[PDB]
Amino acid sequence: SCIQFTRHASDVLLNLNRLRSRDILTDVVIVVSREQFRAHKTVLMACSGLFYSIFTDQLKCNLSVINLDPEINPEGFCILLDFMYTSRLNLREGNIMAVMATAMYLQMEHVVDTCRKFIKAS
Amino acid sequence: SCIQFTRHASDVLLNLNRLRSRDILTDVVIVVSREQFRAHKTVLMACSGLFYSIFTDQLKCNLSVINLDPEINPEGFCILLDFMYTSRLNLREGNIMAVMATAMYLQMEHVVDTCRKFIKAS
Amino acid sequence: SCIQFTRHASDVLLNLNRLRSRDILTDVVIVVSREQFRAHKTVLMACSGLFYSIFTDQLKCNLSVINLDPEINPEGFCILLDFMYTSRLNLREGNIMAVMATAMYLQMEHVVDTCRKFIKAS
Amino acid sequence: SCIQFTRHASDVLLNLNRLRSRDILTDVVIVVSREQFRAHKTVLMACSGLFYSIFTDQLKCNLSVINLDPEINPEGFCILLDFMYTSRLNLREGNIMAVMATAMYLQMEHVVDTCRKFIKAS
Amino acid sequence: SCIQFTRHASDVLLNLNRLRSRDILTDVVIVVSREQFRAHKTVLMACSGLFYSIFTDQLKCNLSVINLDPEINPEGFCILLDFMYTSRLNLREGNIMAVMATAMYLQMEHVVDTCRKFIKAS
Amino acid sequence: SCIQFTRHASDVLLNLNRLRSRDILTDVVIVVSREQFRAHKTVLMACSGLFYSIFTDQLKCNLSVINLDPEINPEGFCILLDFMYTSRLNLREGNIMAVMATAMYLQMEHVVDTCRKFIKAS
Amino acid sequence: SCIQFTRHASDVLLNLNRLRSRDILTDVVIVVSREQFRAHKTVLMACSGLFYSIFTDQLKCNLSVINLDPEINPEGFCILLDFMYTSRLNLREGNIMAVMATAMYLQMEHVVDTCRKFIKAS
Amino acid sequence: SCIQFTRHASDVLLNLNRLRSRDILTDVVIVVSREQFRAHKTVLMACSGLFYSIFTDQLKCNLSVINLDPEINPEGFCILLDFMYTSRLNLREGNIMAVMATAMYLQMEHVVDTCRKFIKAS
Ligand SMILES: CNC(=O)COc1cc2cc(Nc3nc(N4C[C@H](C)C[C@H](C)C4)ncc3Cl)ccc2n(C)c1=O
Ligand SMILES: CNC(=O)COc1cc2cc(Nc3nc(N4C[C@H](C)C[C@H](C)C4)ncc3Cl)ccc2n(C)c1=O
Ligand SMILES: CNC(=O)COc1cc2cc(Nc3nc(N4C[C@H](C)C[C@H](C)C4)ncc3Cl)ccc2n(C)c1=O
Ligand SMILES: CNC(=O)COc1cc2cc(Nc3nc(N4C[C@H](C)C[C@H](C)C4)ncc3Cl)ccc2n(C)c1=O
Ligand SMILES: CNC(=O)COc1cc2cc(Nc3nc(N4C[C@H](C)C[C@H](C)C4)ncc3Cl)ccc2n(C)c1=O
Ligand SMILES: CNC(=O)COc1cc2cc(Nc3nc(N4C[C@H](C)C[C@H](C)C4)ncc3Cl)ccc2n(C)c1=O
Ligand SMILES: CNC(=O)COc1cc2cc(Nc3nc(N4C[C@H](C)C[C@H](C)C4)ncc3Cl)ccc2n(C)c1=O
Ligand SMILES: CNC(=O)COc1cc2cc(Nc3nc(N4C[C@H](C)C[C@H](C)C4)ncc3Cl)ccc2n(C)c1=O
Repeated sequence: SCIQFTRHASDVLLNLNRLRSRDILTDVVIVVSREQFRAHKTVLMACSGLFYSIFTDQLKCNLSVINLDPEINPEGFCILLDFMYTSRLNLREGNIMAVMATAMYLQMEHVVDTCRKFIKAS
Repeated sequence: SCIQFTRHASDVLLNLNRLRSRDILTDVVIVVSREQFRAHKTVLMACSGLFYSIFTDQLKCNLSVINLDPEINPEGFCILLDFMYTSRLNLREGNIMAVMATAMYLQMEHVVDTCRKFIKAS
Repeated sequence: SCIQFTRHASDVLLNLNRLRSRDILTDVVIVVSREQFRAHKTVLMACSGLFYSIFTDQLKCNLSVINLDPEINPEGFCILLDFMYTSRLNLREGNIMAVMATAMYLQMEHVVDTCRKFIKAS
Repeated sequence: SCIQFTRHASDVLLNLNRLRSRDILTDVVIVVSREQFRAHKTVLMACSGLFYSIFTDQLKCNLSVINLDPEINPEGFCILLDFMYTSRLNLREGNIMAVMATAMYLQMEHVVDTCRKFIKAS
Repeated sequence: SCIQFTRHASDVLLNLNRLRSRDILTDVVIVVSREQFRAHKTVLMACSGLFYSIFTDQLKCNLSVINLDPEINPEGFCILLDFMYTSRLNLREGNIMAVMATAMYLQMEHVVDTCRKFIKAS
Repeated sequence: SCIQFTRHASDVLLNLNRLRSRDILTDVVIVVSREQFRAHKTVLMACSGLFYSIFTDQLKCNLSVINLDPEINPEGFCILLDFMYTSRLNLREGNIMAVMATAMYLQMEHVVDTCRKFIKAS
Repeated sequence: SCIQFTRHASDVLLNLNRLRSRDILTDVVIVVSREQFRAHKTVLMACSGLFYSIFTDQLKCNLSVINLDPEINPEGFCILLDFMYTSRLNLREGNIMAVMATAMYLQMEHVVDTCRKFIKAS
Repeated sequence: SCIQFTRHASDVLLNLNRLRSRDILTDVVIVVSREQFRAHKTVLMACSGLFYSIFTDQLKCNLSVINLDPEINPEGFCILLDFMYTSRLNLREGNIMAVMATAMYLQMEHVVDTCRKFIKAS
């Protein structure tokens, strides 16, 4: 029928991370407490339900700056943003809770499920 | 060390295709002869060298409409655009040449290589 | 007698999906909770009994907007809409139930039967 | 990965033929010489390049009546219309030429190729 | 003596199906539950004993609309109507019973006999 | 796939001939010189191009009486009418010419072709 | 001495069938259950012993309507009536018994003998 | 398919001759000069074109007495009437001309043709 490229998706994500690192076409600024994170809206929606709900709304599509609640832990967010573009989650006993709570706020069900298995195994 | 998500990249690409189908955050219009194709700039760069060279240039970053040469075969382009978001390439004896030529124009080396293996095996 | 084209139907469905992706002649908008899905009435009737019962009625034939119950899970619907145009069903343990319930609401007996075999085998 | 439905496409085409027979959602009238044929625009585009080129144009999308050249043989057209919805082509020595010429006008490359093999074998 | 045309009857039936598809001289409307089916009275009598008994009666000859019992399964009827004009019966495990029961109601002894052999072999 | 009934079409034609013999639902009177022939419009169209062209016209659909040119030989017409309902053509050296000429007038190409082969072999 | 016409009798029977089909000089109506059959008294006597015994009687000669017992199967009678005028008997496993019984009632010894050989060979 | 009775037609004609000899159901009187001949209308039409043209007319159907022109030779007529019921023509040099002329008047083309071959061979 057709031909399946097993590593295509990983190559795409890698190139997207390269563009993000170089600030190419990063159309949104995420403000967490005092920190700023530039990212691509499409990747945020693809990996986050909260960002999906926000950017799906035509009233918040064109929003250049997204101000999250100051309560969200920056370490939970930046670890998760790196994971979103790399698929590698830096989960350790010192940040597991901040990450789990942030994944809950960002509606990353599979991430929360893995934080649940993490403290279940540890 | 860390945990590898084998199917994360495919889930990301699938959600990106869902956004494209729903016209969510599609910031560019590709004009091929008389046809129009809305897509995401980041995915185009991630999968195409030509689009990478174009959108890497700060002069052509913010271009909302990209007019390709009218010589480019639309079937080669739309099959390739679907493959870019799905990783499945609809290559058949009736379109192999249009696809190979378009992949050459779009600088999709692995696609051209597979078109080479296709007619080599057929 | 005559000549059977084994791959004709798949080529037809593929071209129909290409038109849907390009919003060509999509005459209906399906409203699920807050999401909108544009599709072709004929394909919906061809693959769904509920849509068949609706569009068969001359009172609901010309309805441009179909508002489904807000209870229907969007993931069940969009996975099923893609399957309707592609014949490929993305059934995984995380969405099997939403899909089974939606196929029941949409009256997709063979889909419900396959969801039954899925959890029977898993 | 996923589950392939080998007979789904045939069931879809069969239901589409059932709707056409019952005049359900047939949005176009094809006028060939003195004869009228009601069909679905999406199926016509899916199986015909000429109808694809016509209905792809936004100026001819909403055309309810398509007047073909009076030179087109009705037997070539109706045999082909039935084949489009059934995948069964009624090709016999008495109509092969009218069908081949009509498939050429309708841009049905695989049909013309089969008419070529027909007189090549007969 | 004379000359036998082996394929004449099939050509006649095919042309009759073409007229039915084009609604030419279809003088009767069959109402099954909420569905309507236009057909030719002569073909119905030729293939059905029930319709023979009905249309043989001079009181029900000129009846333009025939209302069958709402209990008759539409899939059994439409599959059988297509078979009546095509000689091809779409009998599968999912509809065998509806077809057998409808053939019994329509008095299609050979069809019922084949439904008997179907479940006997399956 | 499905089941082919090799003798269904012959059984249908036989029952149609039985109805014609019993004057059941014969909706048209064919006037040839001084003779009258009652037949079914659908069978006439199915077997004759002239009757197809006539009854296809909505102006001549509902015509209860069809007056043919008085020049048409009645033996050519009645032999052909019997053949139309029986598939058996009574072609002999004494009537071959009247039949060939009538088949030409009625546009029965295969009949004319067989009259051509008849005098070619005799 | 004289000249024997081998095919005269068949030509006579054929013309008699043509008159019967056109209702010319058919002086009797045979009522079988709810069905009516118009035929010629002379042919009935020539081929049937029962009709011979009836029409030989001067009391039943001029009877315009002959009411047979409602028990006689119409398929046995009409197949036999066609055979009487055509010499071709449509004997199949589905009607052999109705025909044999009717030939017995009509006193068609050679027909009953052939029904005996039929089930003897089958 | 079916079974052909080679001698059925001769047995029918023989029984018809037996009825004529016994004056059973002879519904017409043919008056030739001073002679009277009782026969069956159906046999006359079956073997004679003149009688066919006469009895086909509804005005002359029910005529109990048919007065032929007094010029018609009785020997030509009675020889022909016997031949009509027996298929044996008593043609001898002393009556050939009266028979040929009568067959011409009665429109018995094959009889006239045989009278032509008779004097051609003698
Ligand atoms: C390891 N990965 C994870 O943990 C991510 O899991 C999740 C991902 C996720 C993605 C999105 N983004 C989109 N969602 C849709 N759709 C709406 C979905 C509810 C159903 C689907 C049919 C369409 N379309 C387009 C985007 Cl970009 C929305 C919500 C999401 N939620 C709630 C998740 O739990
Ligand atoms: C099955 N897949 C294929 O066939 C695709 O193969 C190809 C993909 C491809 C991707 C891009 N896109 C980006 N390229 C970079 N970089 C510049 C590259 C030359 C080297 C890399 C280090 C950075 N950054 C960011 C994007 Cl989005 C550019 C050119 C490409 N060419 C030439 C390919 O042949
Ligand atoms: C993998 N595929 C599946 O699971 C789909 O299975 C089903 C498909 C399905 C399709 C339709 N659509 C039409 N149905 C008719 N007819 C009415 C049918 C009940 C019988 C048929 C004779 C005509 N006509 C025209 C359309 Cl477009 C209606 C109901 C359906 N139901 C209930 C299914 O369960
Ligand atoms: C047995 N089957 C055959 O013989 C049919 O073969 C053919 C089918 C055919 C179908 C269409 N219809 C569509 N075509 C596109 N695309 C444009 C194509 C040139 C390339 C493709 C990528 C998109 N999109 C959507 C529809 Cl509905 C257009 C032209 C076609 N031509 C030229 C064929 O020769
Ligand atoms: C694959 N085909 C099947 O399964 C169809 O089998 C059957 C066909 C069928 C046809 C008709 N239609 C006519 N029947 C007569 N006659 C009355 C018959 C009982 C006997 C016959 C001599 C005349 N005349 C004119 C028509 Cl149009 C009536 C009843 C029938 N029954 C009961 C069947 O079982
Ligand atoms: C042994 N048989 C023969 O010799 C009969 O051959 C012929 C049969 C014949 C039948 C019809 N009747 C119909 N014709 C159509 N169509 C229009 C046709 C030209 C093409 C077809 C696609 C639709 N539809 C519905 C009827 Cl009822 C019209 C013309 C015909 N001509 C010209 C023949 O030469
Ligand atoms: C294939 N053909 C068969 O199966 C038909 O076989 C039969 C034909 C048959 C015909 C008639 N009809 C006439 N019978 C006489 N005669 C009285 C006969 C008993 C003897 C004969 C000398 C005169 N005269 C005038 C007519 Cl129209 C009477 C009875 C018949 N019986 C009993 C048959 O079994
Ligand atoms: C050895 N035999 C001969 O020589 C007899 O040949 C002839 C027999 C003959 C029979 C009849 N009788 C019928 N003719 C028709 N039809 C009208 C015919 C012209 C054509 C036919 C289709 C129907 N129907 C019903 C009867 Cl009973 C009429 C005219 C005939 N002519 C002109 C003959 O030359």
